[PDB]
Amino acid sequence: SGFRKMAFPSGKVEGCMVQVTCGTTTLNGLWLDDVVYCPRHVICTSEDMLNPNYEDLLIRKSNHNFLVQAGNVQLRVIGHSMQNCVLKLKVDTANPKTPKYKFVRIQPGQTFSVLACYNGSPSGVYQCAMRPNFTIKGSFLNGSCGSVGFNIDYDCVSFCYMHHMELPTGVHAGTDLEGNFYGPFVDRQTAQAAGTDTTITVNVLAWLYAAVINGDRWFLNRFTTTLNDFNLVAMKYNYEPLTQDHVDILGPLSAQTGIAVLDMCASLKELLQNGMNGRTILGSALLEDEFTPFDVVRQCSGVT
Amino acid sequence: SGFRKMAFPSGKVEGCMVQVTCGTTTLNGLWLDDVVYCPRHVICTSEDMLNPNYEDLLIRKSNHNFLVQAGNVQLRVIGHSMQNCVLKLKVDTANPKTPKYKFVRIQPGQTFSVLACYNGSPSGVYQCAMRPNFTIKGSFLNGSCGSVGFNIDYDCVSFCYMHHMELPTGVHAGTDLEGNFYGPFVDRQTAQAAGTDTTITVNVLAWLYAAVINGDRWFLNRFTTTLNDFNLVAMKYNYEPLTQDHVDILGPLSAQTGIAVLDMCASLKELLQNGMNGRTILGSALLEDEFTPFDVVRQCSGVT
Repeated sequence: SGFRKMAFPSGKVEGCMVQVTCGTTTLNGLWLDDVVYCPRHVICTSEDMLNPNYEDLLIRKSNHNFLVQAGNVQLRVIGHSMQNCVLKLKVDTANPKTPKYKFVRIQPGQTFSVLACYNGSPSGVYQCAMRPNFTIKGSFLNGSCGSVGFNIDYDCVSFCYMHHMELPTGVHAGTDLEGNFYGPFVDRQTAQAAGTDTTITVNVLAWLYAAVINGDRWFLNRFTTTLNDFNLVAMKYNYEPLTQDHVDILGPLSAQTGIAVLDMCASLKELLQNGMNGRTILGSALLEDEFTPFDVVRQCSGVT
Repeated sequence: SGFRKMAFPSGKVEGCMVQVTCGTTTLNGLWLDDVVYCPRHVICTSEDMLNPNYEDLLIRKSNHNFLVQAGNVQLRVIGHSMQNCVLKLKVDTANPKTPKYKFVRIQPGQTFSVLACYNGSPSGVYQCAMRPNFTIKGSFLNGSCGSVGFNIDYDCVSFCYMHHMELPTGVHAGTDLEGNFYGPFVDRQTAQAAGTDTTITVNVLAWLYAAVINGDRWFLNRFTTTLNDFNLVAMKYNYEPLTQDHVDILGPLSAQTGIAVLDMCASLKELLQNGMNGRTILGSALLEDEFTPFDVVRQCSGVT
């Protein structure tokens, strides 16, 4: 029993982290096969970041200006190219620790593990969600850029995120591993405000199912609702609309607990309208939305 | 910026996890040098667990009855001994991935990372604290026994916990790596009730300092207090007493923020007496107590 905010084991990703230095900027790179992926803003001074022209800045850079260090050993850069907002540094050595991997672009509400790195060295691992406004709420200090987000399916690492930016509001923005930002953000130090950080309704419902499985049941009530009725209340509380697709995804948790998805929606509706009244659910005073239905099934079944 | 519940990178520990089978019981082992450490209840049927005599049960066990598998390769057991509540299986091969390590016995309030494992295979990593009642609130299903808790200091893994037991209340009990239970618990399926789960005051204070560093300041007030006055309120709210030792440990966070420890105690006192009034601190509606002062400094400075 028990239900924890749980990250994927980080070993396979730790084996991929390198240090990338260009001039006075040091950040992290991801070494897969004979390519090191890093934020293209490695080429920028903090002055450059105010209004960078990346193509023009890159003209002044050669392979030998990109210093790539894997532990205490230097990698030889034999080529470089810009793909969207990432640099791809071709090196002369294939990473011997390259895991099976994919690059995936996740949707808002999807969770992933972040391995926070400084100077190519892992400091910690935590679980995140892609927010409905395409930010993440991470823990990233100067030097953490190029830290990556990932899911693991048995032995295949799916890389979904690379850290680039902190907004003036202290929330985080980055790219997939093809260098495309999540949401409308750009790698420029400018007025970038996030939209509404809505709650990921399907994730809250999953986590209420996790609570029932684990013996926290006080919030179950005698009511049901409809998707349309629930969605009026969701809208009022800045929750994401619930779709039949979400109801379908929750079906296995519904089956296991014998609680119809719409009954659990009616419990959530009362919690929104009534509050927690100083009670907790799985040790939380607010409704947790950074567990997907897949996460709840995985953790409640002990997948490795 | 940002502050996350962060586990140590798990790679060094992943390299140590093995499967241990005795008869029909499979659980996890920790392979360091040529010794595999596992809960001695690997020798028990669920029937045995009601009233086990471990010495008597062990007489019927030989080296060849302990099946140790590291990935898909079998290890040869050349000896076995019982130390307190753990078995030490001597194997003929030193773990080639053995990290620098220590065995430490932590105090209540100390945090650590758990690598949850099933069948010798890591499923996830999360952060825990040793509760003041010597339980932990983990996420452990059948098969998770022998999963370990650890801290890392640069490249040295300090192992502090091995998972043994779930109490009927769904909280967790285990041993240090010398096989001594934390608290009064035993490896027997019997009435074992935990004492009061008090809040780790020094950890809450650390986390309020983390909040200030990260821009969450609404709870700072115009008041101060004394240790004796604060401690009357702590006692009323089932918080651990604060000692001058705790004040000393918080000194660096006091220095960095310019908030005297006793001023932060006065903020905590008002939060206890007034509640959160539906507000959050670092995304939490309750006061977090699973960050040590060392954890806050580490995460706020980006140690690797």
